[PDB]
Amino acid sequence: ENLYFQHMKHGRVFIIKSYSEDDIHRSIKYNIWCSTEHGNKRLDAAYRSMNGKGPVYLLFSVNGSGHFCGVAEMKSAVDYNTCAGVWSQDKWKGRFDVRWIFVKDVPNSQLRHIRLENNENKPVTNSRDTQEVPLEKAKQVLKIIASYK
Repeated sequence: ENLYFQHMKHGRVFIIKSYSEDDIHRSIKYNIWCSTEHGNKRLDAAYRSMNGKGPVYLLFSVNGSGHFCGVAEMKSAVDYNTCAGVWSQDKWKGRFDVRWIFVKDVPNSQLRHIRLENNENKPVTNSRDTQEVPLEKAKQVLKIIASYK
């Protein structure tokens, strides 16, 4: 048995949807990310209120790819005044640190049965960028990602 993810009552988990394979590569290389203005605010608020008592996990997926491409932990608050033009969208304003945990493709078929009660019971695979995942469903997603081969 694998009971690791069942025993943890803190932590928050968000879906990250990227249009750009380049941005994913840059994020893995440099352990940084940036979302939209409203996405950055949502993640910043979550990281800050955690105050280090548990992780903020990011579940990454490229729009249209049909799979998740990995998992990272948020590792800093959002710095909103950084060098412009480092990403796909040249307007994107800001940067936060991440630490990539798992880099592997996980097909949407492995995950489409998990549904989000905070997003109209839609499959977790049909989420938009910075959709939060309820912790009890996030445990199920993380276990599937960690045991897929």
